[PDB]
Amino acid sequence: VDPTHFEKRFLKRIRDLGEGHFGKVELCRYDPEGDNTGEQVAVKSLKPESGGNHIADLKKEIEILRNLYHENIVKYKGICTEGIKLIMEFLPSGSLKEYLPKNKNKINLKQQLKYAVQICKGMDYLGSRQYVHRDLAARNVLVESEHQVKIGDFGLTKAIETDKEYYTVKDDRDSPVFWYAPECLMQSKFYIASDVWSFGVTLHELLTYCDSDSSPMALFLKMIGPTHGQMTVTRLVNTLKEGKRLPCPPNCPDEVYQLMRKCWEFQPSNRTSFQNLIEGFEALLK
Amino acid sequence: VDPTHFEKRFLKRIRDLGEGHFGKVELCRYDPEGDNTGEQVAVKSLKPHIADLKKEIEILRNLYHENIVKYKGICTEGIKLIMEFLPSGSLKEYLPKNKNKINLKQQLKYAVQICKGMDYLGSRQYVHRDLAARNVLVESEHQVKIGDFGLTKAIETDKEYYTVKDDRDSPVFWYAPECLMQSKFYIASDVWSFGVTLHELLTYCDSDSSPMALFLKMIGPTHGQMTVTRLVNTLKEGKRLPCPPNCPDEVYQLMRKCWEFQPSNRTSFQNLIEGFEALLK
Ligand SMILES: N#CC[C@]1(n2cc(C(N)=O)c(NC(=O)C3CC3)n2)CCN(Cc2ccc(C3=CCCCC3)cc2)C[C@H]1F
Ligand SMILES: N#CC[C@]1(n2cc(C(N)=O)c(NC(=O)C3CC3)n2)CCN(Cc2ccc(C3=CCCCC3)cc2)C[C@H]1F
Repeated sequence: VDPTHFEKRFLKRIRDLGEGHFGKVELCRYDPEGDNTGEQVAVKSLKPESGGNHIADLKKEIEILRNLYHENIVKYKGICTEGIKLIMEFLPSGSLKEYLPKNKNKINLKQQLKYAVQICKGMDYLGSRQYVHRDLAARNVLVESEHQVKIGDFGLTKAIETDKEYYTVKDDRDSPVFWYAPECLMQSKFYIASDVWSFGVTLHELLTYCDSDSSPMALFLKMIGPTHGQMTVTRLVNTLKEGKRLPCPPNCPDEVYQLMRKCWEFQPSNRTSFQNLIEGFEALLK
Repeated sequence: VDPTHFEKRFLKRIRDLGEGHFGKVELCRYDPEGDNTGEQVAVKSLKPHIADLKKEIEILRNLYHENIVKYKGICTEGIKLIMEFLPSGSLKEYLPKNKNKINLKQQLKYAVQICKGMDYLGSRQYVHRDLAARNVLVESEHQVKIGDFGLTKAIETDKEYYTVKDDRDSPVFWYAPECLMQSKFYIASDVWSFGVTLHELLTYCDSDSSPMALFLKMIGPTHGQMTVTRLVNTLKEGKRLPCPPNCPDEVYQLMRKCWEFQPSNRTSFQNLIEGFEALLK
């Protein structure tokens, strides 16, 4: 038997974990013994809908996650074929967005800096394999335990071609624009330095314990004036050009805010790296 | 009796003409004799904004020009703007239906009449911000009139521009790049919109070669959130609407001078008037 092969007849759906880009992540139990004793797994699959090659993109995402092995990347477990499904480990603590509001008392600055280092190690591993992530946000950072996080979704991940610095996207609809670097918004070009910008925003979230009233979206929309959505993105672009950035989170020491600010240099070439952030956080943790 | 006060009791509804920015323009007969003999008028009102309608009323009341739709008065209880009725409607409805009658010479005379109406508005220090074929009314085969001023704004003396930015329903496919990027409106922003409107007139307002259709073919039906950035980016690359079918190159060149990226580089309405008059000799 192939232990990465999950038979559909044994994969009993429990409930939805997430919805997004014409598909869903569901909690299922794999129960070949039929007694509710099998392992819980997270299952990604497309709605019957599909089209503008949603299938070829999921199949690419499967092949991406299958060959990633890092302690800060969610584990591939296998596939279910029929409309293919990606099977992953289930992390019952969910994302930082679920976990941090409930665990403020147990998660102090030292733990938040450790989680920051673990996200950066994950992201630097993905960069080392020539991938741009394009969706780095607290909602995609999963909690393994109070001491460990893992990057938990790869649905926008693209390979940068060898001898090229960026990937140009066509398919655009559902962009998380409040996490996107200016080159992504203005020119739909994604560099590794674009993942750093997003990392800066995800650190802001981590340091505000993912409070909905302090989310990047809620703070950017307070900043930017009367506007349509059609006009939202262009007003956001104009604010970033003038040099406005998310404010320092409450209780956030200025030395951590300075690391975050280096993520948000307007020009990709001027931004800090992931290895540089890891160094700066470890220095704070000594 | 004030001949600009219209009594609500004698304003008989016939039908709707259009809808926009949280209200409508209806056809009514003002019929104080109650025998169906009263004049037809166009009436702009809000559903149950008020302050902006009052400003629009005060702008139009004080504009007098052969190529600007005639203010007739108000109905007060709430307020309604009463305008002259032009039964031939907008260029968007008229051109498709009258291609046999309207040749290039007549299209160039409509172009001059729009430019004269627009340069009059400019000299009163207004920026229109909504110049499109759907807002140019046909008086007759030989005469057009700018027919709606609902987005019109004053430019402050010794300022070059007005910043909106009550922004949400912009006609983006007619907007200059300063309007898209910074929400800034100059007299030169109206020259860019005129360029798009001359494109519509020269294609006899065909839906399939509207500025919107043509720009979306060019950038893709992408997202709308991202639609406007992608449009900004395409105008930066230097791409413009193509030459309409059958449109001579020297007309197209005057059109292209409306679409210089920098406002300070765009043609004036006076230069457009003279360039066309030169073509009609
Ligand atoms: N990372 C992350 C967040 C998601 N997630 C994964 C898990 C997990 N493995 O335990 C999880 N656990 C919980 O919540 C626990 C119960 C609290 N949550 C995955 C992505 N989804 C959004 C999503 C959904 C669908 C798609 C698709 C895109 C294209 C292909 C088809 C599907 C992409 C992203 C949210 C959480 F489920
Ligand atoms: N210009 C122009 C186009 C409109 N129009 C005016 C006339 C007219 N005077 O004879 C007219 N004739 C016809 O159609 C004939 C029958 C073919 N058509 C006016 C604007 N409307 C959109 C519109 C509607 C409502 C609003 C409001 C904004 C806020 C205040 C309340 C209403 C703005 C623009 C389309 C045609 F009626």
